[PDB]
Amino acid sequence: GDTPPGNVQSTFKKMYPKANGVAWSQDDGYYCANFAMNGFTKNVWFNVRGQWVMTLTDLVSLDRLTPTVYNAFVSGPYANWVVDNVTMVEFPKWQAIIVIKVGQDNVDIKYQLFYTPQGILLKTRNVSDMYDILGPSTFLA
Repeated sequence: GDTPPGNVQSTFKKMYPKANGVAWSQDDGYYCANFAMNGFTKNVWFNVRGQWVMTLTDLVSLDRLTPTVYNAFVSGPYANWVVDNVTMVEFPKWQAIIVIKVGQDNVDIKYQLFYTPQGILLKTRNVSDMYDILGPSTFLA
């Protein structure tokens, strides 16, 4: 991967002092650190001032959700869909978002479901033919 700017690396090392195997890239002017920490894959993003802008943690499955978000999922329209991924998205200022990616056995349709921590389904997006679906363009623009 890329070599991050020193100021970005400095902040990252304070957040995640024990991280290893970190793969760095950039998109839309933000820098992303990809790595595993205590059993979970993380993508941690920074701006050019070395300030943390978001962290995305791959929770993988519905068992990792709070009851509140779980209960909302199982009572909503996608309750019986196949869950491909579950991502927790955290920010310095904005409220966290839980992104559940769902599909159906035997068809290629995929949606991202954007839930609040209180279990409100804010919006969904078809991501069947989309790439780069958890970057700055999704959350920071």
